[PDB]
Amino acid sequence: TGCSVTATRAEEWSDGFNVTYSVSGSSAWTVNLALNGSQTIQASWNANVTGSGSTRTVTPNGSGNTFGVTVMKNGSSTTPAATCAGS
Repeated sequence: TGCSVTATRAEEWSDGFNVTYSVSGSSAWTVNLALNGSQTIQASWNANVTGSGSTRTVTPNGSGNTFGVTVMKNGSSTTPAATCAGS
């Protein structure tokens, strides 16, 4: 009982990068995304993620263990942090 979410860099440009976190081990998992600096969430897919501060609750739609969102670099091309928990 322990989801294993992972992070990775998919697309990228002089404005933001499409991060692609891959979850494997369980379907009912939750990956709390945490942008860095003033970064923000421009878009997402493969999972219902939302929020309004420095983190967004991500969730699997049923078969999209791996999600992907546009990290608004906003002066930061570093990948965000993501953690998961069994619940």
